Amino acid sequence: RPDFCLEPPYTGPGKARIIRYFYNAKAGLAQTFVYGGIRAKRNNFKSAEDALRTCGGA
Repeated sequence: RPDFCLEPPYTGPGKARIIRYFYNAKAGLAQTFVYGGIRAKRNNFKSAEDALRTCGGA
């Protein structure tokens, strides 16, 4: 699994409030979180399906 998949979601320093997805490795599912609009970490997807294709495991 890529190493970023187990990291907590990162809102970042931006003031926006955009709904993104992170892979929740303990649930084995994607979950939504509020993203501030700049300086994303890599556990940050536009869709559940992208989070699972990247992070869901072989």
